Formats: sequence, C-alpha cells, structure tokens
Amino acid sequence: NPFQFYLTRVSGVKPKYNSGALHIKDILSPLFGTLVSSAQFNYCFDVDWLVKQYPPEFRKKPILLVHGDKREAKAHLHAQAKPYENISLCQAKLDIAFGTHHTKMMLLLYEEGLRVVIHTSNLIHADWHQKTQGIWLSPLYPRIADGTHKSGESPTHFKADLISYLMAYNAPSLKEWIDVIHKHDLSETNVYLIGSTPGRFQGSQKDNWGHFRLKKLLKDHASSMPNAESWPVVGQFSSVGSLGADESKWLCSEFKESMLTLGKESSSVPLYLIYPSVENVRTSLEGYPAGGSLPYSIQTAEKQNWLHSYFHKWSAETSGRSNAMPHIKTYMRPSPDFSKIAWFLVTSANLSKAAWGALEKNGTQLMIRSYELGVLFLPSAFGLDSFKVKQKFFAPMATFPVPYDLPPELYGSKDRPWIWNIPYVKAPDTHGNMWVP
Ligand SMILES: O=C(O)c1ccc(C(=O)O)c(C(=O)O)c1
Repeated sequence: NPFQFYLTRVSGVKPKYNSGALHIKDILSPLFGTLVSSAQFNYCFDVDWLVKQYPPEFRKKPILLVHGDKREAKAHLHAQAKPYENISLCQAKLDIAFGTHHTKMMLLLYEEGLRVVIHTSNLIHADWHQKTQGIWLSPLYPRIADGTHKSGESPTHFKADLISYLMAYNAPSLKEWIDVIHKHDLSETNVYLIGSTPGRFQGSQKDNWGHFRLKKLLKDHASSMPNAESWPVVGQFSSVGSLGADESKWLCSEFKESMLTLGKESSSVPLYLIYPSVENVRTSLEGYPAGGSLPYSIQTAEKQNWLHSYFHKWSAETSGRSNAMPHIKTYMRPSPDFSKIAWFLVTSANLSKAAWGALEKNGTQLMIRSYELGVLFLPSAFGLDSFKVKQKFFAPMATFPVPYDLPPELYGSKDRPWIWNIPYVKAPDTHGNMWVP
C-alpha cells in the first residue's frame, strides 16, 4: 500500500476483505506511536465511544475536539465531554449561513513524532461498522532538532498548506497545533492538500480553496494528453446539495470545468456520478437505516430531477463492499477504458456548492460556506504519468487502489436515488423492516 490509502473495516464481510483495512482502534494503537496529545476534527461525535477507542494507557492524554456546533447542539457536546477532564473543545466559526464543519482529520502527537490522518468517518460507532469509508495515513513525521533550521517541507507543499488550513480557524487551540507542525519534518509527504474554509475569496486567494484549488493543482501538476476530451470525470458522494435549475447553473459550468483541467494550455467530457439507489440501500448490510447517512432530501431533489440522469449505482465487488453503503467521497479522472487514472481525490466534500464553492460577483469571488478536507494523488508526485487501476482492491504496486467498480453502472429505468425523508414501504430491507421517516 505505497499510497497509504485505506478503507475502514466492515463487519460481516469475509476476512480477505478486511485484511488491509483499518479500524479506529488500529489507528490509535500503540503500534502507531506513543500518544502524547491528539486533535479530532469532525462533524458528529459520541464522546463515550470515542474515548473507548483509544488504548487504555492513552485515554487520559489531552484530546481536542474541533467541531462546528452552535446553540443547543454545542451545549449537548459540552455535556458529553464534561466527564472527561482531559478533553477540550474548539468551536469552528461558521459565519456564513448554512455552513458546516465537515472536515474529518486526526492530528496525533507522539513521543516519536507526528502523524496526520485525513479520513471520511464521523466519530460514532455506526460510521465504522458497516460503511465504505476512506482513510489517508501520513508517514510518521520526525521532529526537527531544536536549533536546527530546515523547512521540513515536501515537494507538494503539504506542510505550509496544512498550516494555512489551520490558520483559517483563527483559534488559540489550533495555533498550538500549528506550532507542533512547525517543529516536525513533513518532507516525505507525497499528496496535495485540498481544503475548503468558509469565506469569500478574490484575487490570489481564489486558488486557495474548493474547486479552484483543485483546478490550480491540475493546471500546475498534471499534463493534458491526446483525446483528453474522452477521459471521463467520476464523482462519488453521500449527499447532494441544491445545484440549480439545470446543469449549466453550476454542475457543468464551473464544477465540471475545474474537474476537467489538465495542464497549462486551453465540453463533451462524460461526467459519471455515483450515488446509492433505493435498491442499493434496501439490500445493504444495514438495510434502510444506512439511508440515515445519505441525507439527500426530497425538497432538494424535486428541484433538480435533471440531475438524476447522471446517477450510477454503488458497486464495489473489487473490495467486497457492494453492500457496505458509501460514506467516503471520491473524485477521479479515468481513461476512456477505465484502465488508468490521471488523478484521485478522497475528501469530506459532497456534491454541493457549500463544500466546493460557487462563483459570485460576476465570476470574481469564490464563496464557500463549509469546512472540508481531502488529499489529492497526482502521478507526477510519484514520478509517473498515470496510475494503473488496481483490479482487486486487496490483491506491480504503482497501481492505485480504487475502492469501487469501473465502469460505473447507470441506474436502471426503475431505479431512484436514495432520498432520506420519504417512506419506502413496497419491499422490506435485509433486517425485515420498511422505512417510515
Ligand atoms: O448533508 C448533510 O446534512 C450532511 C451532514 C453531515 C455529514 C457528515 O457526515 O459530516 C454529511 C455527509 O458527509 O454525508 C452530510
């Protein structure tokens, strides 16, 4: 696994499909480092559960929970953490309406160094039980000797970019973690950071975040190939926001335009969107309750039925996870026969303007509502022109482990996208139940 891209363990699949997977207890194990302190960035927390995932000998080390909760939600989280004297909270500012703190990241400070984990799972039991989730594990970063002056920077600029992401919170508890990062050597990092932070960005700052950040990296660090117009774009997500009355409002005009960038010079590129059908959810390991974590509302969906003609079923025989509903989000650029990919992104970002940004003020300002974070795998960062797609996820080794099946399979005429707040009472799920919200 030279890309250090992992799936979470899934209860109920055969051992061959969990052999190279990671549970949260594995990540926090003493085998990964001797914990001194940690920060848990996330959206939803079960604090009693979370502390039990740390090894007993590490359960009293300081923990910082970075969240976006307000009002009664914030009070509930404080009450959850109150019994644990070692747990501090950091409330991420959300000064733009309808924004969220979605970023999922662990900062793990050890006696031996520092590790960064960027992943897709909430800190609750159900997100690690029977879902398809993604994890990127950084190398163990050694500390820079006191008195030594070196950058500790990687060719992908990951150290400066992670510090920049953290500086946008303007938070004292995160300045402490910025100072920790400054003291470590991150030069071995071979991924690019793609973050979103709330704000309105113009000028140079426009390229710092969201889909303009992706565009800039693809312009600077990928190459266009002949017949590039035939290389599809694939997006794969667990929720969809309001994208507008037709595809030209945002999806195909600025989102797809950023995703199809390759190289510096200057559309019929196919766009495949992967999102679970009702049948995918009904026959899943969890049954209909998996749809609680696929929060596409009827109010949103009924305004954009044009979108569903882009939708393809969830299928993941390659990793034994066709019945483990996706909470991972991924985006990638495969070749016309899906045998190679020009790049791969794993991220918290769903298919929404809130997460990726939407242009404002006559195309001069990028407005983002939410916090998001992911990592981009580019062939150039590995001395390659493209990645070969791995045929079996858990089976050279410059081959990238794409976790679901290619080519994606279009919905059938009877399929419908999972919509969480309407009832399904025609056919029961794998546990014998209907869905009545
Ligand atoms: O659309 C929503 O309301 C929503 C809220 C929270 C999350 C999350 O897990 O952090 C997600 C998701 O990632 O699917 C979606």
